Amino acid sequence: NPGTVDVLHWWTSGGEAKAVETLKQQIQKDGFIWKDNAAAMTVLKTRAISGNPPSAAQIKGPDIQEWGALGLLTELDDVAAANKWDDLLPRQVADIMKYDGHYVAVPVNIHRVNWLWINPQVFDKAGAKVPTTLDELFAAADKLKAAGFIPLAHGGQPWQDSTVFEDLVLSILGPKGYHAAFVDLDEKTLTGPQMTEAFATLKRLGTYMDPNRAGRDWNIAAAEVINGKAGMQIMGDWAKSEWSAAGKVAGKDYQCVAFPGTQGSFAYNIDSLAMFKLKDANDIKAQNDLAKVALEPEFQTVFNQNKGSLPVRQDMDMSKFDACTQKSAADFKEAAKGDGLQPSMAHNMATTLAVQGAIFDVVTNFLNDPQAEPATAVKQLNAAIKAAR
Repeated sequence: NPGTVDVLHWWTSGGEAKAVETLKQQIQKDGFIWKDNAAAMTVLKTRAISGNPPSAAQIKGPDIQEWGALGLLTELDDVAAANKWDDLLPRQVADIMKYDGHYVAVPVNIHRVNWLWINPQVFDKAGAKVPTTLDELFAAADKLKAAGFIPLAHGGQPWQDSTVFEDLVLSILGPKGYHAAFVDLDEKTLTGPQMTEAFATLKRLGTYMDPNRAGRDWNIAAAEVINGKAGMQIMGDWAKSEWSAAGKVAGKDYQCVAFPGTQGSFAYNIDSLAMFKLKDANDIKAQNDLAKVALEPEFQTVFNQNKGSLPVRQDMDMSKFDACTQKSAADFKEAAKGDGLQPSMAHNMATTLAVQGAIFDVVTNFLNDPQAEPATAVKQLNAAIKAAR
């Protein structure tokens, strides 16, 4: 009986279908059966713990280490050697894929989180300049306001709040303090005056957001920019897909600039499929075939074209990709070369879930409260983090 590929993942859009289909096609030509699925992580766990895991699952960042440590993941040495993954993947990406020095997951895309989306026609009408610094970001918001535009499109969800916060941390503290703060959980960075400046800046910036925004999805904030009611939105590169879907084109209709002050840094969000230890010979053959094909050109191309992220392979033709994706790629290369390449904490690359929730709680509770003291906020940040660990 032939080997089966059971993948648990959340890629449910039509756009994502075209990529998932090439993956399916090939597995099938290679002699294997394909199965598919779309809280669920609890049920995944009990299945694994009782010896019925799926072949693979969308599991990312530090979470991967937990599943490794429990001994639930398989080691992909053979396929990683056959297909030369250490040569293919940037070192910092490869390391996140490994538990105790062995590949246990396959990376699938690299998002950029630290972008600012601008509507050039709206800026033009307001007489605002596209910002390169936080000072200039505020001058830009003043102009949008004076001209009757929502300066900043923002949604009211804690993950969005912290995507703004972390941008501001990356801007003010730089990539190394960002790293000490959010990867290392370094007390004296978290309570330092520089983090105090990030919170006060967050509060100011809050005053250029729409005050009735509680509970609003990111794309609704994206629509505000796309429809000419706001000038900007602070959001990852997943936002490109609303611009495309509404028929808009880079440069002509919108502009992706690095978040002001963070030029040189790349805050990354890398999605990945974790490969489970299995019991069946033929299912293991299919599992290897999946891990290989997922890292091959065809899938890495299609998947990331129809998603707005970068491919994880170093050897790919970036000409085959869109304008912001080519900028993103040069920016990744620049960052990787030095200190700039940093894991997003809003997007689950920097810390454990519980620690991330602590930061969210602090950040959101602060943004919501216009009396909040930034000196008090840095103390809670640190205290709350220590208590989630």
